[PDB]
Order: sequence, then C-alpha cells, then structure tokens
Amino acid sequence: APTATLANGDTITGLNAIINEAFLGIPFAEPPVGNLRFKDPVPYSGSLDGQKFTSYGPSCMQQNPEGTYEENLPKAALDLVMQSKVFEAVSPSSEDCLTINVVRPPGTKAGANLPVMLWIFGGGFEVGGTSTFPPAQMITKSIAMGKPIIHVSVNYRVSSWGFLAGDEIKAEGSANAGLKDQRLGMQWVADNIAAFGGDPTKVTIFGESAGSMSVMCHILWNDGDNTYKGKPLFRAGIMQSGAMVPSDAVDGIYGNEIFDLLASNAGCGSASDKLACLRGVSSDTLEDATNNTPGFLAYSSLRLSYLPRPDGVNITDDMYALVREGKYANIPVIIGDQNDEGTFFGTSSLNVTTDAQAREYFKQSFVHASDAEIDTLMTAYPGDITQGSPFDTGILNALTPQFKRISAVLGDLGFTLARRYFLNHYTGGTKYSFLSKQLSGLPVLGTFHSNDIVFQDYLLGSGSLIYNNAFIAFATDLDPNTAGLLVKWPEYTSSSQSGNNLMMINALGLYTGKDNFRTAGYDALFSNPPSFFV
Ligand SMILES: *[C@@H]1O[C@H](CO)[C@@H](O[C@@H]2O[C@H](CO)[C@@H](O)[C@H](O)[C@H]2NC(C)=O)[C@H](O)[C@H]1NC(C)=O
Ligand SMILES: *[P@@](=O)(CCCCCC)O[C@H]1C[C@@H](C)CC[C@@H]1C(C)C
Ligand SMILES: *[C@@H]1O[C@H](CO)[C@@H](O)[C@H](O)[C@H]1NC(C)=O
Ligand SMILES: [Ca+2]
Ligand SMILES: [Ca+2]
Repeated sequence: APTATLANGDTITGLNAIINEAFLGIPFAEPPVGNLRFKDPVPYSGSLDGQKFTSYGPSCMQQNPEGTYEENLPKAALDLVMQSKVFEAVSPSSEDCLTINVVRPPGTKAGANLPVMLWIFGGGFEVGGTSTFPPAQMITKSIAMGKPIIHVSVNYRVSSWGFLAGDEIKAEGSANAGLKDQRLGMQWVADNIAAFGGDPTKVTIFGESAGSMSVMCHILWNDGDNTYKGKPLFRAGIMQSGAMVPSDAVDGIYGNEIFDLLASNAGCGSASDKLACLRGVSSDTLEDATNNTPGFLAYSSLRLSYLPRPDGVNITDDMYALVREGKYANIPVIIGDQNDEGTFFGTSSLNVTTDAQAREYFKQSFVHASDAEIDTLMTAYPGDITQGSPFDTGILNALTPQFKRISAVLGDLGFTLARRYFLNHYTGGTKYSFLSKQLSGLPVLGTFHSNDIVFQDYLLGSGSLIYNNAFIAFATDLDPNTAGLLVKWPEYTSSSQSGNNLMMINALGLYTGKDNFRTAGYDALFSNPPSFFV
C-alpha cells in the first residue's frame, strides 16, 4: 500500500504497520563483495521500480565480541551461539548488507517536508544492525507531540569488513570504509527523502556509543565541510555516549599489527600483497580470521581492533586537534552520557586485582603513555573503592579491588570527560548536554552504557522525556526546550561557567546540575590527549 517514487523514477512499495508506514531494506550501494571488499561504497546502480520493501535486510558480517587469538569459554560459547542455525535465522548477516530503512507517521505523503532523524547504530565498530533499534516509540511520541518526524536508519560495514587499517589500506585510499557507507546513505537521503515526505534540509544525525562517535566523525569529516551538491548534509547532531575517537593514524602501529594478525589468520601471511590475498578468501575464512583478533569485550577492551582512524584525507588529523583547530561543521548539538559508562568494559579485566597489575594493564593499553602520565592517571583515579564506578556506591560493587577504578578510567577517557573536552573547545553552534543517573542503585553496572536505548526504543521512563521528547523538539526546532518539559534545559557554554549547565535525569524525573566532577582525571587524561590514543 505505502508507495514512493524515487529520484530516478522508480516507484517502490512499503509496508503499512498501522501505527507507521515503513520501507525496509532499500539497497543504497552496490554489494561490497569480492574485489569491492574493504573499498569505498559504490552508489547503487539498478532499478527498484516495482519492488516491495517490507523487511529489514541482513546486517553486515558480525565479529564475536569475545573474539581473540586466545582460546576461552566466553569466546567458545558466543561462537557456538553466533554460528547456530537459529541465530543465523533470527539475525541474518551478510557482506551484501548496505541497505537503508525509511519509517514514517501513517498518512505521510510526498511534500510533507517533515524533519528527518537519521539513526547510526552503535556496536563497538564490530557488531550491530539497524533492525534492533525499533523507531516506533520515537515516531508515535512525535505525532502525539504534534511534531511528527521521519526516522531513517543506515546499515554500514563493521569490524574488519568496515574498518581495516594499516599501510596497505592507507596507500590504497580505503580507510574507514564503514564511515563512508554511512556518508553515502546520507547522500541518498538528500537525493530521495522528499519522495517519502521528509525535508532534506531538516536532517538531524544521531547515534549511541559507536554511532555517537560516528556522528562526531561526521562533524569532523572533510575538515568540517558537510555539503553535498552545495547544501549541508545535516543541520544538527545528537550524540548519546561518545565524542571524538582517541585513535592513532590508519598506518599507525596498532592499525598495522592488527592488519598483519588478520592476514596470518586468513592464510595470507606469505602473500606479497596481503590486501589482494584478503579479497580472495571466502567469507567463512575471513569471518574466522576476524574472530581470532580481539573483540570489544575481550581483555583488550577499549584498545579496539577496528575503529575510525585519522587518514590524512577525509579525517585529516588527530580528532582532538581538529576540534581544537576549529575544523568541524558549525551546527547546534546535544551530547550526553550515562553516569557509569565504563562498568561494561571493566568486566573485561577482572583478573587485574592489584595496583601493580592495574599499572601494567594501563601500560599495555596506552602504548604512548609515559610512566609519569601513568602515575598521574593512577593518582587521579585512586584504588579507593569508594571513588570508582558505579559512582557514589561506597564500598559496594567490589568485584575486585580494581573494577571500580578501571571502570572509572575507561568510561571517562572514552566518553564522559571526552565529551567535556569537546564542549570546551567547540564553538560551531549552541550546545546542550545531559548526564543520566536514572538507574542509580543498579548493582554492578549502575546507570550503564546502553540503558538509554531501552528508554528510547523499548520501555518508557523518566529518561524517555529526553531520549524521545527532547530529541524530537531539537530535530524539529533546533531547541529541546520547545518540548514543553517542566525543567528548562540550559545552554552549555563552558565547564567553568557559573550555574547549572547540565540537564540531569533520575528515576523520578529531570533536574539540572554542573559539569565540574572529576577535574583531576580530566587533566590527567586530556592535558596531552595523544598520550592515551589506541
Ligand atoms: C589477564 O588475562 C589476559 C588474557 O589472557 C592475560 O593476557 C594474556 O596473557 C597470555 C599469556 O601470557 C598472552 O599470550 C596474551 O598475549 C595476553 N593477552 C592479551 C590480550 O594481552 C593477562 O596477562 C592476565 N592478567 C593478569 C593480571 O593476570
Ligand atoms: P558502543 O557501540 C562501544 C564504543 C567503544 C569505542 C572505543 C574507542 O557500545 C555499546 C553499544 C550498545 C548499542 C550495546 C552495548 C555496547 C557496550 C557498552 C557493551
Ligand atoms: C575524501 O576526500 C577526498 C579529497 O578531499 C574527496 O574528494 C572525497 O570525495 C572524500 N570522501 C568522502 C566520502 O567524502
Ligand atoms: Ca605489515
Ligand atoms: Ca572552522
């Protein structure tokens, strides 16, 4: 029933889900298979005329989050699960996965010109798909608010398939393939969304975790030039847990070690041209070799095997330097965090129980950090269990004498304080920041990383006021205050500003606070950002 005529004259049919109309699985690029592997996406050249788009297509190949060159139970078990016919059935994945999904309010028509919210999923740049982030909660609330929006989601390559680095990839001009996938989808939205009733000039990009860092990367792309055919690709961005990526260049030391490890694993350790050898191995072999490099939940943790890295061409430099140097798109932004962002990552090093061990783990993790810096870091984040994350839980959650400490460091460097650094240097437009404490008291994890996904897509809670309502008003009017919330969200100018600069959330509701916590950790970490790059 639902129909749309694209920018090339093709008329496609979607699905009527009663509460919304959706067009799922629209191919936006030519399948990145064979010799197209690891390469930039090629625009989809073909005809969709007469086709129905009523189901999500498969996700891109996934990597075992517990993957590693080592052997163990978590790895073995997840592999058992991931290769199961039942898993392969409920959650299909493939190298041919570059599709886009359009979901809208019922009765929407071409010319409606509704604001567009483009979702970029998070999955540690190693797993993930669009199908697991239902847009219905957001769409329904938008209608109820009288501020209807259209939800767009894009599949992008993850893990080795989307983020392979090293000397060969650099020389070839193929770095950050997964981000390029996201970029093409944006371009597809500019060219076709009007046919669906969206306004290509009212696009707000948003993601969580890896998707959020992806949003920051888009703000930094091509030194801030976000135009396509003369017009900006998006008027705003919402970053849920994640800002700049703390990483070395594509041809840096870890980018290359990982490339070589994967090559040995696929049986290309002897190839004169390892990259050409990698294009020739079957999907099985490649999936296997990849599952034998660390996953984001493995001991390596934050020191990820695959993630966005500066390439000197599309992301021209260290991401912290670009932000300092003003090389970003000038747009209004919302960027927030959950109180306890690092408790998940802290679960990866529960065999680290003494301070001597904590010092070596950090040393292993941050190869560019001097002993002085490691020592400053370990003073800024003391062993005192009352000081760590879950924050403000006293002597509880002492899985080990280092869990709370390690959880505090990782969540701050990767998200929470990284956000403050951005906020303190960004002048491209109005800023709004939030800190959630909605799940205070939840054992072991606290107000954990990802909980916002629940309250944005699955259940309603005090947080939904922000994750849905406030986010909908911002995409529509560029001011979250138009949502008519009882607590006015203050503009964030600086972390040193007087007065509350943070919207906050607790189980009962909203309130405002200050972004002045853990200042010693901020300076321990960000006085010279490159000391803690991976
Ligand atoms: C905690 O566990 C990790 C993971 O096994 C240990 O690190 C591995 O140790 C083996 C044996 O020495 C090495 O071959 C691997 O290279 C290490 N893995 C990684 C990912 O680095 C680590 O030594 C243990 N830590 C403590 C404090 O016991
Ligand atoms: P994000 O996608 C992790 C990004 C790590 C960046 C380091 C440079 O992680 C969460 C994604 C979410 C959708 C589910 C759970 C994930 C972890 C917090 C476990
Ligand atoms: C990457 O950079 C080059 C050089 O500026 C540019 O021509 C190319 O179009 C960029 N890629 C993307 C996806 O924007
Ligand atoms: Ca090499
Ligand atoms: Ca500038």
